[PDB]
Amino acid sequence: ATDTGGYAATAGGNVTGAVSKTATSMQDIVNIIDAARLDANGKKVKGGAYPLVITYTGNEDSLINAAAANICGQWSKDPRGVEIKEFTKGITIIGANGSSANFGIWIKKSSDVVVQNMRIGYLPGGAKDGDMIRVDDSPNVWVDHNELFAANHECDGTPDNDTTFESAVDIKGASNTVTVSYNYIHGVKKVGLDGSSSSDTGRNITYHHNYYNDVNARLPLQRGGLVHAYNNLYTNITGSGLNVRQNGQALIENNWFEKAINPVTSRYDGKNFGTWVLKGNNITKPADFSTYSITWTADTKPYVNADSWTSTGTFPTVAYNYSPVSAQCVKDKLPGYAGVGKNLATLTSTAC
Ligand SMILES: [Ca+2]
Repeated sequence: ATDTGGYAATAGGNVTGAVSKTATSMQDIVNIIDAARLDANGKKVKGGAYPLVITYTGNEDSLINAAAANICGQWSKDPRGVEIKEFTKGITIIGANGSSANFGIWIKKSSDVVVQNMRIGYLPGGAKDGDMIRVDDSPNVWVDHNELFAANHECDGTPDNDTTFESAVDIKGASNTVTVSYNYIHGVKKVGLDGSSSSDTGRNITYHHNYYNDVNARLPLQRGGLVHAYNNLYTNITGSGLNVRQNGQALIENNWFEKAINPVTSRYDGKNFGTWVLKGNNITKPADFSTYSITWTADTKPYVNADSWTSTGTFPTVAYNYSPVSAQCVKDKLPGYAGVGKNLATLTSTAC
């Protein structure tokens, strides 16, 4: 089936007529996709020649580990990323248990793409768009069960004092439907955009069952459109959490926030504040802030914090099927279903 538990509906490359290939390294993936574009006669087929499932078995722990040992030397290096440009036959990049990458995945003008079981860390090229996962002009994409990490730190002397490391899962353009789920994102300062600018508004994104720890902000930095965030575990948010801007609407349901600063907010623009519908989270009222170490701060420009913890607008009926567990259950159970090596295990109320 194609149910992603969110706005995206895709099985990626795991469809009829698909071809399975094993990639032992980054270049192997690049080579496999290149070959997947040619027909029996060596001629290119628009959108790819057939559906593809690429199982990545490479391991770049030495690169990830060396980078972690000298984080400030990363931003000035060349960015590395497997581009998935104009491949629309259906593609899946799934890492084998034990695999790892010190490069990212850049989805662009493609559709029906799935990324699973990929452990991506401490990527080089923060000053040159060295993103872990990027979804650009690509609908029906499912970023599921990955481990995206770096250091939630900003070295000095970096371009715009904001480039030590790039994003975990940036989304932009006509990536009309995307589902980001069961990802273990940690040590990331700038987690993910949902629109690249004030003018890149829209899209319907679902963030569910993601485990965020020690992340500074952008969970996501939402610009217009709809965002349904359910069953996520947000801990140690050092800057801000969901930032709803350019009149976007968010449905924040059954999440667990703890040791978070500005967990739900609308800042940095000074106008066109977005809205949120709160329900079933561990925080039910402002009295729960102290309980879960929830803190709020101000901004130089007009802003709206959920310091009242009340819905500030509405949200259309969620189109897809989804069965969220309780907030307490995500707190208790999520850390073992999210990330790589959980065999793509999903948390159901049965396990609560
Ligand atoms: Ca980026």
